[PDB]
Amino acid sequence: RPQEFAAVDLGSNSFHMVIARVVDGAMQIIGRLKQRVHLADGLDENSVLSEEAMTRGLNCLSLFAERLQGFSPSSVCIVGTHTLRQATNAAEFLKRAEKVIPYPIEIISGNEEARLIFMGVEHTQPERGRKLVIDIGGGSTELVIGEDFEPRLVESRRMGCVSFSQAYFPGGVINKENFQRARLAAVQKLETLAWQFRIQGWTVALGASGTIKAAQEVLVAMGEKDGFITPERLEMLVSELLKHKNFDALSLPGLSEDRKAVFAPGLAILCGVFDALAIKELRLSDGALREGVLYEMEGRFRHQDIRSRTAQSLANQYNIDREQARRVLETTTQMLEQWQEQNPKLANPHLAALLKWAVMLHEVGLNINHSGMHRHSAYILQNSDLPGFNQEQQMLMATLVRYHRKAIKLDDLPRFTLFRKKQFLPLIQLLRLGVLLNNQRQATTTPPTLRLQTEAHHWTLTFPHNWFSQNALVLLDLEKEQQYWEGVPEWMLKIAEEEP
Amino acid sequence: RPQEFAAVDLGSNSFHMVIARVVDGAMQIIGRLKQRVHLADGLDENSVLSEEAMTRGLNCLSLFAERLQGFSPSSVCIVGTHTLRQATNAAEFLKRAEKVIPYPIEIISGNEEARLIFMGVEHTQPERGRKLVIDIGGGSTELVIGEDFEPRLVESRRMGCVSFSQAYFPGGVINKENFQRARLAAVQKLETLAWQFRIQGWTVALGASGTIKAAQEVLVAMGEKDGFITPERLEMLVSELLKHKNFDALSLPGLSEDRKAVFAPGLAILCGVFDALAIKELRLSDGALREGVLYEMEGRFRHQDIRSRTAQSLANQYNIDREQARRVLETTTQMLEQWQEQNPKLANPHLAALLKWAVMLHEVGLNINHSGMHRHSAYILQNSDLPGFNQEQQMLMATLVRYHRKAIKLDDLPRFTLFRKKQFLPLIQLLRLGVLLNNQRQATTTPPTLRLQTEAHHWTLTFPHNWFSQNALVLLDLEKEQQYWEGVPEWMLKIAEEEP
Ligand SMILES: [K+]
Ligand SMILES: [K+]
Ligand SMILES: [K+]
Ligand SMILES: [K+]
Ligand SMILES: [K+]
Ligand SMILES: [K+]
Ligand SMILES: [K+]
Ligand SMILES: [K+]
Ligand SMILES: [Mg+2]
Repeated sequence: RPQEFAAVDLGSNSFHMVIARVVDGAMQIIGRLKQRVHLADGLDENSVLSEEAMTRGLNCLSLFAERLQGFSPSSVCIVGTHTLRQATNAAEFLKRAEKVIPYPIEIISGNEEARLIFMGVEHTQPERGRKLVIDIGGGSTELVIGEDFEPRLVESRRMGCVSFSQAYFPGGVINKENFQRARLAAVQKLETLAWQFRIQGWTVALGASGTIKAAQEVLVAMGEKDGFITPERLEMLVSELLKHKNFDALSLPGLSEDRKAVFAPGLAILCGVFDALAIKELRLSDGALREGVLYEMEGRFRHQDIRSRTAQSLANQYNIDREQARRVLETTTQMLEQWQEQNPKLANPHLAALLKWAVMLHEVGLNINHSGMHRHSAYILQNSDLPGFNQEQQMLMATLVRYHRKAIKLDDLPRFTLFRKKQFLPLIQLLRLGVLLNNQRQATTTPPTLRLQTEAHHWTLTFPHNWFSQNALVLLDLEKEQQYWEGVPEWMLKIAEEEP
Repeated sequence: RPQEFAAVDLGSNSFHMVIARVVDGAMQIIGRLKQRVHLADGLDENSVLSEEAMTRGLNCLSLFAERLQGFSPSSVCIVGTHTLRQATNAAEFLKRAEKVIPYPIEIISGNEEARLIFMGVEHTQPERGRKLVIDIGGGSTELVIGEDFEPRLVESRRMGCVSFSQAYFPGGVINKENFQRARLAAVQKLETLAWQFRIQGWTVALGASGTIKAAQEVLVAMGEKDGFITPERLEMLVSELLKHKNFDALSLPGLSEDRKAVFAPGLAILCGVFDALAIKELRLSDGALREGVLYEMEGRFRHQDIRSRTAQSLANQYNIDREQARRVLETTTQMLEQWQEQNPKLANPHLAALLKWAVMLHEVGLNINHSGMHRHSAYILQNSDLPGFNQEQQMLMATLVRYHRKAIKLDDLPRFTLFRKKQFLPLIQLLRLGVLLNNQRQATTTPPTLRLQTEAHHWTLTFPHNWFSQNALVLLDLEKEQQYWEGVPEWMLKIAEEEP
């Protein structure tokens, strides 16, 4: 039986339990239970947790305990974060919980919390290199810069969307002076770290938790479909926010009812983080504290390049013929480099990387069926949980694979928020030809030279002199592909041989 | 690297190559090449194969050879059938074939051909009992009775759709006298076996190859949706055929152009087989000679109940938690037996078995994602190649799994030729409840008693007295399921506890 374990996050807004089993190097989620306990809402001005909040929390823990019956304590990790760190009657809550759930609650430090969030990012997110990770919680904010599974700068500050609500927006009143007071308070807590962080720098800035997730959802709902948080987009958010007089009137697109009461103080802190660190683009990370517990503390997953780790896992799960993947990769890369030289304005290194991963993974669907494999592979790639690829990157890979066989219908293409069609359409063409030219698998006869010439979507592939006199089946398959391209307006595939 | 091999069938109508690898007890096709060589059309009245037909065959073999470059001879099995048995210059074709493909062609006897067709049926088809297997080819017809991977009676007769075309439909003329002569000629060839076969008997009659496939496709196109071939439906086929004067003029719904010129002689043989053996119902098998070569001669797959063999393969490929399947099976079965005793008219043992297999396989999609698992499992079950399940049975299993979580939309139900909605809808209700009551996996608390009362689609589940005092999470999930049933017209789920 595969190893199973549970990560339990007793946070400021929700109590959240995840149960997973480890199979072939993949973290397979097998259960998830969450309730919006709103524990942070129960902290009064003296940091005493109300009876009402403790009662909601204990009721949630009793449900978790029912689901964890029989689990070894070695397979359960329950962490309490800033709300339980901050509550002066935290011992009372733990006393009650001991009678309800038979696993100890580990109240972790802000340093430990920041490290766990970073580790969840490192185990799951696409971007490699130095990264800035921001998490604005209910009563604490964590900021980390690190790389290669190693935090370098680790900071936590006592500010969050709930604790700033009453302090700076008493009675839930929204005006520019309340907002600016909250925003300047956040900058002041970041004063002593701001330049240290800017000087370390980062390849990407990533955010986690409700406040940042809410900001991303409001922007997307307001038409900014890519979801990146930028200073200009924050300015628009603040302007729409300040058109409301109270939390009760808040009617922003994409703002959930759960987030209405904390969106203004959260947005103030987010603006202060941007002012302090001069962030230009912040992207929401879907991996955070719970993934740090699962991947690092419990699963002990390998510290290696995440996309490669995920690809190795998929090769085991899906019996990937590695020699087939490799010969397709070599052919596709040889043509890609010629296409790139001839079309430097279309060349995109991030898209080129995804084309190569799509080559590695294009046969994952072969265990379902040879018939329609391109669809079955795309189904797996689109719907799986793949560390190292966000949803757009997954959708792009799945799209390249989906289109690598049979009739090409460009009207069925997904809409991408970032990727431009002019830049990934030639990648479909390259994948189709690279797979085709290796479709005899280990029987493939690899041409010693292969020249690609492009004029818009008219492509000429030239093979050695007299090549096809020995490779009639390749030519039949290429002639079929020519008919497929003939079916795409403006496309044309020409096949040629070198002169003697 | 997994075991890999090629099965090559040099038949009367087409030359067909299949290449497959064996992974986790699954036959995974990875290559297929076929050409309609029409080798039997080159046999003259003296059974001499024309050089023109030989050249069509040599061209095809040269393409197969290109795809087989480097294959070990032990990994390639090429079989020749009646056309090469009957040809007086078969040795000439074999000598020429040495120039274009470096693997020997084994010309097999009619009895070995019959046994391989039977073994292909045994390894792939859902019907488990003693079976009659009929294969009407271009110049030979095979008839086998056997069970449990063991032929009991094996026979081949020199009659086929191509050989009977010239002999009884000279010039391609269609009239009742030509047809009757061919039909009686078929009966005459069967006189020496008919009594012996009748005495052995059969649970089911299965047919394979083009003639029988064409008959089924014409019946379906004419409105006989289940595609089963009966004496009454054959009489309709003859009456329609005899309204046409020649092969060129012949036009029937569902008859392809490739089959138009051999449909009348093939149908006459089929009618003669139905007469000689008193067949009342014949179903088309999609497994035959090539599957016998692949599954028996090359793969050497286990002689066991095919559905169980397939399920054990899927359990390995898809990491099925067997204890979870077991507890869901026990719960679903306890409720199924109560529903059956209360609805004996709706009870159906075939559908009941498909429910139990759906239980065993409902988590095959969990490796793709916990999120949407019911859709992912259905995707795998619907699109895989599953020995022991025909297309309709596969779609029924996939449909049960697809509907076992989340909103219930009966208007998206697939239409089945055989299975009636009123009979499988309660199977959806049973699987949903059986999975739900075990959704805490090994932490499940199994009620000592569980009573199901059905009044049409108004179901009452009664749990032990005060049961939910310690199973609050089960009650929450049942209350959600009650909301799901509220969304289906005339459905209602009631939850109760026994009196003290
Ligand atoms: K339980
Ligand atoms: K936080
Ligand atoms: K602080
Ligand atoms: K930035
Ligand atoms: K080759
Ligand atoms: K070769
Ligand atoms: K019968
Ligand atoms: K239990
Ligand atoms: Mg991902």
